[PDB]
Amino acid sequence: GNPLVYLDVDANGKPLGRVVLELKADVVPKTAENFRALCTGEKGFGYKGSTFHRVIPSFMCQAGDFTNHNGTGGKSIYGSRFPDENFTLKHVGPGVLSMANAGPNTNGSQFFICTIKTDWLDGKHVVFGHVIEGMDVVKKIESFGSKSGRTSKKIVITDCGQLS
Ligand SMILES: CSc1ccccc1[C@H]1CCCN1C(=O)CNC(=O)NCc1ccc(N)cc1
Repeated sequence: GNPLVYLDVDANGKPLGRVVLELKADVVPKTAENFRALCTGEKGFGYKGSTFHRVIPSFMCQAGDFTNHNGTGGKSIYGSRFPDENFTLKHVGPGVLSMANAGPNTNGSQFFICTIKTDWLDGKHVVFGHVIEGMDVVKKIESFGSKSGRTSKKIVITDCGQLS
């Protein structure tokens, strides 16, 4: 079946809790596999110890830049970038997990979790999963954001991996 992966999140060193995600490998196997491997760190690099660098309330929480820590970096398990796999899943509501990008066919490692229906991103960002458990943790992260994206606390993925 589809992989389940987790992110354990801290804010200013204080544990917020765990987010569990289903990766829709049945629909986007290449994109799901990239995220899964970056969660386990099995290639020698990954999300562990990286941060949520842009958080905008009533929009999304963005993370995954483990190279530059500012939204300019990250890489995939395939190379620096890989193509948009398909746009079959939509941004249907809160909890949707989607690839951040810098235009068509520039997927790397950066991702976001939506806190509302962001239907205007349909066809532009590849949706590849959703939150199974821990929307309360997501809502906490959201609360530390601002209109500009700057966080008022340092939000760290302290651990991550695969559950099944
Ligand atoms: C103000 S944030 C924003 C605004 C309009 C549309 C999209 C967004 C944010 C959250 C939804 C995801 N997103 C972006 O992807 C904005 N782009 C980037 O942050 N690009 C930086 C970047 C991303 C991926 C890669 N591989 C390299 C650089």
